[PDB]
Amino acid sequence: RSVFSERTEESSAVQYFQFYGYLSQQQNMMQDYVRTGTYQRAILQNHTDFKDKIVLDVGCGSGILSFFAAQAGARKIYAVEASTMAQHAEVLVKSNNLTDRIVVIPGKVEEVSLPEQVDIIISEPMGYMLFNERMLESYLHAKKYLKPSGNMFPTIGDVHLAPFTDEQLYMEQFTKANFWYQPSFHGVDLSALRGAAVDEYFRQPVVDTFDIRILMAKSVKYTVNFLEAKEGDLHRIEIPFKFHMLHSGLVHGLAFWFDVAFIGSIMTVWLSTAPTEPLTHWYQVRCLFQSPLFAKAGDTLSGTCLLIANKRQSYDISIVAQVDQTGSKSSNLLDLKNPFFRY
Amino acid sequence: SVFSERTEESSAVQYFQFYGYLSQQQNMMQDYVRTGTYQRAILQNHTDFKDKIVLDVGCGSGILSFFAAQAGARKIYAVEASTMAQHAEVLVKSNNLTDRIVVIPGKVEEVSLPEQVDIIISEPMGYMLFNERMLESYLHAKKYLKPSGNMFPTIGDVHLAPFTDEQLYMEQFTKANFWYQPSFHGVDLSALRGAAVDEYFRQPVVDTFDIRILMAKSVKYTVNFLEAKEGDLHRIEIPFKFHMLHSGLVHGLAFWFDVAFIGSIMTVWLSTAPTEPLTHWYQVRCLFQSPLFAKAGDTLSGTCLLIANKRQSYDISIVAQVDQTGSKSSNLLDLKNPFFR
Amino acid sequence: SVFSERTEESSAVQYFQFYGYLSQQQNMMQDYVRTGTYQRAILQNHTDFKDKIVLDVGCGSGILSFFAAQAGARKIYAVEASTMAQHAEVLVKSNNLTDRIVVIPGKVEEVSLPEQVDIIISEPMGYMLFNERMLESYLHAKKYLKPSGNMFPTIGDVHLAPFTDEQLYMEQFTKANFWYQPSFHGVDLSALRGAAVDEYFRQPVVDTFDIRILMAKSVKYTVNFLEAKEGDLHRIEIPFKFHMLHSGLVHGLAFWFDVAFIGSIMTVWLSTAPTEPLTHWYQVRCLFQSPLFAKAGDTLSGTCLLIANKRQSYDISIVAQVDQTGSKSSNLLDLKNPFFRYT
Amino acid sequence: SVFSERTEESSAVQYFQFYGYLSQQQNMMQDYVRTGTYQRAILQNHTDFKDKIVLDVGCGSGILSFFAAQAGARKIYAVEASTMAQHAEVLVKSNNLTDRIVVIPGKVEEVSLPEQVDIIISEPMGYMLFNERMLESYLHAKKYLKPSGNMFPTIGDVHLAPFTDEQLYMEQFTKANFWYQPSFHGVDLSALRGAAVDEYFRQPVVDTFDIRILMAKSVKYTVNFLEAKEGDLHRIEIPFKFHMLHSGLVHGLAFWFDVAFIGSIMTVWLSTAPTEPLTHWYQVRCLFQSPLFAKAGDTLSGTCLLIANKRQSYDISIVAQVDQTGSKSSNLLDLKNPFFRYT
Ligand SMILES: COCn1cc(CN(CC[C@@H](N)C(=O)O)C[C@H]2O[C@@H](n3cnc4c(N)ncnc43)[C@H](O)[C@@H]2O)c(N)nc1=O
Ligand SMILES: COCn1cc(CN(CC[C@@H](N)C(=O)O)C[C@H]2O[C@@H](n3cnc4c(N)ncnc43)[C@H](O)[C@@H]2O)c(N)nc1=O
Ligand SMILES: Nc1ncnc2c1ncn2[C@@H]1O[C@H](CSCC[C@H]([NH3+])C(=O)O)[C@@H](O)[C@H]1O
Ligand SMILES: Nc1ncnc2c1ncn2[C@@H]1O[C@H](CSCC[C@H]([NH3+])C(=O)O)[C@@H](O)[C@H]1O
Repeated sequence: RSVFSERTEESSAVQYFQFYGYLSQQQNMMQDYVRTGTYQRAILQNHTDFKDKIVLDVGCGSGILSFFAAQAGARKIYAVEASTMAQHAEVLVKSNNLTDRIVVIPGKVEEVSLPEQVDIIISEPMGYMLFNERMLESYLHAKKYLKPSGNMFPTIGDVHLAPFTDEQLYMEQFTKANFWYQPSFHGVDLSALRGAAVDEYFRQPVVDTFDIRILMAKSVKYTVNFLEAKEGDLHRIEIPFKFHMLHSGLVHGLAFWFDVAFIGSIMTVWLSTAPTEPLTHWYQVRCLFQSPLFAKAGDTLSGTCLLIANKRQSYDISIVAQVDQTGSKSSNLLDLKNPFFRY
Repeated sequence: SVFSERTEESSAVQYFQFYGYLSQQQNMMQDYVRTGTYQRAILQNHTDFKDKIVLDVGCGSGILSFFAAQAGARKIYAVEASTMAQHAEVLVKSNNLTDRIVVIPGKVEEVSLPEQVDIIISEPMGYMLFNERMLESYLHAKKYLKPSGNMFPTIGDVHLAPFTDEQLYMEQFTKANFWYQPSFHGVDLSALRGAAVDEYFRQPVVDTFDIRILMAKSVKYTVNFLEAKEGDLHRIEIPFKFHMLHSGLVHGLAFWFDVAFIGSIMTVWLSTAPTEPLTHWYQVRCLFQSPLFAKAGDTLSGTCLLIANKRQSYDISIVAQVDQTGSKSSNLLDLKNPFFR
Repeated sequence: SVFSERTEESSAVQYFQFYGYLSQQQNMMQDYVRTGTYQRAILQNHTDFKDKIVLDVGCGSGILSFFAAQAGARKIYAVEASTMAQHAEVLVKSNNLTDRIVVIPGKVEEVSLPEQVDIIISEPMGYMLFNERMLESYLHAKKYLKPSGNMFPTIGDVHLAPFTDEQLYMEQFTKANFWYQPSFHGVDLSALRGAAVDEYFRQPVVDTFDIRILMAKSVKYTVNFLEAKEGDLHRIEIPFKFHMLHSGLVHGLAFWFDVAFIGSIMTVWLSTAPTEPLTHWYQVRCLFQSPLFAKAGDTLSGTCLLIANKRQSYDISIVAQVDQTGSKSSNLLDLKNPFFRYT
Repeated sequence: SVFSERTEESSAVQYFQFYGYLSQQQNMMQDYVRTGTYQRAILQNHTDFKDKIVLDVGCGSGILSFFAAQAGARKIYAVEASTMAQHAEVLVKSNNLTDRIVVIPGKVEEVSLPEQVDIIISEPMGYMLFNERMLESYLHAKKYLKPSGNMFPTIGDVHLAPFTDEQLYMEQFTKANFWYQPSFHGVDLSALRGAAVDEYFRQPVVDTFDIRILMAKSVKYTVNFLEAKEGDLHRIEIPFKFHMLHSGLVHGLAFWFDVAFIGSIMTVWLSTAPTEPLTHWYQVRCLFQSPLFAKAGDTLSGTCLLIANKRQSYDISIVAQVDQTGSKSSNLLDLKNPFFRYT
């Protein structure tokens, strides 16, 4: 089998590539000006990294990044795409008179064969919390086509996590779960399922944005170097943390966001999804605790955020956190595949 | 005596100690709606007092007896069980009414009066009207009432109505979920979560609210003090059938009460409804542990059962259902330990 | 099984995961019209349930089976294919009804019932009535129905009506014209504008509307669940002849549906019509690619052909013409991927 | 028993009913300073608990016994007189510590413990430290303490200090002057004005205040729980001689208290001082009937005599004089019925 199939449930792959086969979704990604513009800036301002070079675009979709590479003077670009969007990319390559420079290769990057090794790999494989969709693994897998001296755009990825307080959000989810608390819904006693319901709602990472004032400690950083990492490194991601609490209050969970860096020869360009930066279509992600932890300012909040890759192109998240001064511990399970889009 | 038989000593001690404080008397006296309405009911029905023999059940500072004196009563027996009776006597003397107000120290169930009275005055209303169980003392005092004599107040109406207030609900649920946490300073409290919910939701909420939270016109339960007997208040069964005017979550039942002084010249009402100026009685709300969903036009039916206990209060049982769907709620409350919000 | 042959693995997995969530069951349960009307239909026809054998096809949380129990059913077989079946089992135990409700995990096409039933209950309706193809499971279950048996619901009416909505129509070109720009970050996107238009118009629109946009009395197509077979729903041909009540441009066809519970005591209706309180089904509108002009009194005639596909949905083919002018329009829609427009 | 001999039954009923409420236990438990400092004192002195026999006097919810268990205690006898004992028993079971914690329902003066203990833990402090008279139970429990055994807390300090607060003083007369009107609804109430003043001044005021109202360093009275007998708390005579730091009118005495946990590893202090974060004990102020003028450098001397009564509280007798001027004032207060002024 291919590396993709061996790690991916068929149902998930079918659904996944059907999602990206729609022009409306491509439009949605393209209209994220921060993203699209920052990519174009990272590529054009490092034009020497592309000038007369061989390029691989992993998961090119409509092909916009391959066009940026073409603008930067790349002589040959292999644009790999597994969804049917590949046909639409071909249309744009012809209508933009770039048939001699951009070559669409339909299929999964783990299964196609490229005619030659490339000087640089470009891609946008970041999902929610950076790791959702497991496309970073495809990105890393594609390094089998990278020359020894090769480069990756983006080059590194930073995941930031920080504790937050937000009673409204907490109560908003708790209210949804308490439906299953009723002893007589149309005469039916549902309460025996309330535990299972709370679990289910709190299993949902919350995707949306927020005021930075809800953050109770400076973030902890976890970095993935795309030039150095291997695929298998992402099957199990262990992020330890030790927060020094800047404010007193209830910690309702952990907030996540990510930065990527295009480390080019001319300059390094950053693409950030932090809540201190303009909103992107990645927003930010929050994992709620079923029971918040009370912490005093100056306390230490320690524990681990554990990501286990599953066959549905996503991760099982286990977060365990503890207030060191009191031993108050919280353990939580989340399913990154199924988030709650709150925005 | 009837009083001691139905009352635990500990409760009685705490109860009469409470009313022995001048500050509390000041509190009741500075409720202007209450005091003014009482004075109005007595003075505008002055003929019901003119040259009459009066009994004041639980006179406290004696203010109602002074109102009776202002209206021309010939002799007023002011019975008071707390030490406040001493202070009432001081005021009787300093107001030169020794010939018209006679203070009787002791419980109305135990003291001896020299004669029968033409009219009984008292202010025995508690939270939900019935808290403190003083209405029974008031009814008990009718053994001193001449056959056609009168009662001030004459009747009392308890009003019930369903309400929606998720803020209140979640405010209490938040308090109970403290006992939900699996690691408080490392200790798992969750096994007590149920007991915590029960305790918190047993508490009637005393406070006021905007009338728009009411989802149906109130149902009325009436006690006629002229006809009622003491024993009638031992077990109070209030059936209700609400016709829902609004759709939404019913979080519980709101209670308040009116009393009427049905005098010969006019009927004067004293009201604690949320549509009227606030009194020191406020209003009382009983929460359901789980709210009931109802659409407008539905009927909410059930029973409110009040059982008198030896702690001078009531055990409250509320059973309610949305008839159209069978959605049912049952709740037990302890009027003894309310939440003053 | 009959189910597996008519359903792609990929679609079935996503489908039963969807219904495995308590929140989704809750969403259906909190539709008061839906749930209350089912309860009302069952309880007010208690003679159809008193001491009877009942089958609940796709019981979900088990709510309809509890309604059957409230009506006095002797035995209810509650069949459920998703993982919700266990939660249903929990509720049966905690409601002390284990001696009357038997939860059978699995597809109704694959499980075996120990005996024949007197009545079948189910809520198999999707958008436009037919979406999700669960009506076929409902009909398939009649192999367990006594010759005497009844179906709750008994019949289903799909209503079609022509509408005018200039804003909805123009919205499609407004969204698609994103691609009609010669230099999006230096890329000429215009060659995909046509494909983007096609994509938007293939989407049935889910939401509600003011009834004044309807330009003719609806045409009705009826399925009698007592008489129909599974195969009858593989190819559904709905001819129509609308007599225009208003003059104007016809932008497409609006769809909604009613079902009726024809019991021994009374008939109870559940309607999702735009004249009734909103339900979670809303209404569905299929646009014409080219609007048709009609004067009041003119006739709009044609056909709506629904062809079942293995993605548990239908390919919708609509052809319409104004008989007085001969001016014609078409459209092909994919009911599996509707556009949820409601806000 | 010793308890009944010193306690009126009505008061005892009221007292244990109060602590039978989960809300009251929660009130004490959510005091982070109190609870955190107990936990800290116990855990940081783990050698005082490891494999030891512990007695928890008035365990309430059992929170301190769990701390003793966290510190490695071999066996903990948790004695509790109210109905909270059953709830503590539940938590012991649900926290799997039935082999380490034994809940004993009943009064510590009445129950039978099987063996002597190495250390006694308790939180028996009331307002002004001594209110509720539970410290005597704590000391009484030493009949179960091995010689050389320890007490947590080990000592208790009550602090007294003179204060100025013109607002607080005038307030008593503002409230009592309600009665000083010749026609309240036609009634001359003035004859009760003196009695009203007396009543207000007998009430110790419970609430907090700005430390700038304090006019001299506090005088400290220390009870060593390892050395003291219960009978030592029946008549507590606190002489004082304040060296005035500020000039002005002294309106009364402010009270607060500290306890110290003197362990083998370290001493941990729990303070309810007005210089520390607020606790549920707040502080207590007792007024003089007549304020005393004092110049900075003067000495204010006298006595605070606390006399235990059968209502689980004290009659407070304060006599004070400005030594340089001979100006004298006194007050007699009823600690059982304090005025909760805090807002
Ligand atoms: C929705 O929110 C934004 N977003 C975007 C992306 C990236 N996108 C699209 C980017 C691309 N269209 C462009 O324009 O750069 C993924 C694209 O890559 C394709 N793809 C994925 N795994 C593949 C594989 N093994 N082999 C070949 N192609 C593969 C897939 O079909 C898409 O066309 C993401 N990872 N998470 C997100 O949340
Ligand atoms: C929370 O709100 C306050 N509140 C106030 C009152 C009224 N007050 C004073 C009434 C009168 N002094 C006036 O001034 O109106 C009651 C007075 O009645 C006395 N009393 C009670 N049972 C007695 C008995 N068997 N024998 C003799 N005296 C008895 C008791 O000692 C008080 O002094 C009330 N009934 N319900 C309330 O809720
Ligand atoms: N062929 C099938 N066999 C068994 N269950 C099915 C089948 N097709 C759909 N279902 C289930 O049928 C349910 C339809 S949703 C209706 C749920 C529930 N009866 C209620 O009235 O609230 C979903 O829970 C599906 O998982
Ligand atoms: N003589 C006594 N014997 C047993 N328990 C008592 C006695 N006097 C008071 N108590 C209880 O002691 C507790 C004091 S409150 C402290 C509770 C708990 N140890 C904590 O630290 O949170 C209350 O639960 C009282 O009921």
